[PDB]
Amino acid sequence: EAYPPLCSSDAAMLRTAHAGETGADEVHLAQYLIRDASPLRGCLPL
Amino acid sequence: EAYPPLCSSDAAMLRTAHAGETGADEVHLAQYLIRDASPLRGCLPL
Amino acid sequence: EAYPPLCSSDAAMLRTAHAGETGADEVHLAQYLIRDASPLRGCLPL
Repeated sequence: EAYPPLCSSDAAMLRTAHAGETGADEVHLAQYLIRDASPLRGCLPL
Repeated sequence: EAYPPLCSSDAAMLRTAHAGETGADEVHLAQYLIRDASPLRGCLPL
Repeated sequence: EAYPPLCSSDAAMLRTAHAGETGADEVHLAQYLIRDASPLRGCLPL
């Protein structure tokens, strides 16, 4: 058994363009990204 | 260990006229700033 | 008697689970879109 993990090249593609607290982002125009299937997701919040 | 606060590279991007916070994420492109990871975020009523 | 299907050429707006707000549009912009009349929608954990 295996699951697709989360692959990222920079924090920009996951933190979008805003000004405030922490958040989440997905693929906008070029940087494809999918939700992480690993159970270790809530640990160490951003 | 030390607690690094948030730096203000520019005096015009820290207006925070929209009740301090507007969005729910960070910058995307040109902004020289360091995220304040210290839990002591309360330093005088701004 | 049958039921209308649910498919679209642009699957990038449905494959990703936003887990929140979504586009409340009754018709697509240019791609084909048929409303699903199935009693159960969004089966299996996306």
